[PDB]
Amino acid sequence: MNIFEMLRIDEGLRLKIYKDTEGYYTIGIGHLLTKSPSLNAAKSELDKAIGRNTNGVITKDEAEKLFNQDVDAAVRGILRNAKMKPVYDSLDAVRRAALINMVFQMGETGVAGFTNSLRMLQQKRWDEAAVNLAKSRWYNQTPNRAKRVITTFRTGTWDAYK
Ligand SMILES: [Cl-]
Ligand SMILES: [Cl-]
Repeated sequence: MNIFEMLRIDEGLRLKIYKDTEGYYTIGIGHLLTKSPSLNAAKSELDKAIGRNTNGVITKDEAEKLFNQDVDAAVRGILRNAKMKPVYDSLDAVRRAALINMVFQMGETGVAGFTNSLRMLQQKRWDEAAVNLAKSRWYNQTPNRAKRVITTFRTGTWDAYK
């Protein structure tokens, strides 16, 4: 297991535009196109992301290509974030992937406000962090996925995904 398989499991793969759990237009492996309620807007952002007139449908290769860029982007966002980098650098490899998953889902922003959980993680106080992470909108809206990520931080293993 790795970050890619892990996220492909959390996000799924869809080749036509769809709405995510928050009602936003998305495509591929969790690639958010826009927060706008406009489908046209969405179709426009997609064609710009892909570089062709897609008509709201992409191929598998294209989806995987967006996915790689998004993963790369998430990592780099972490490395550039002063609040997050030190946490990330402090973690083992399995736990790093859990932090990337959260950023990929919620953005640097979103995560960068789990201040308290982040300190706990940096301290390697796993059970405590796991409890603090659950006190969130994130957990309450997507509990199953949140639990998988939270178990990963708690244990440092991939058991939740096997
Ligand atoms: Cl893009
Ligand atoms: Cl979920």
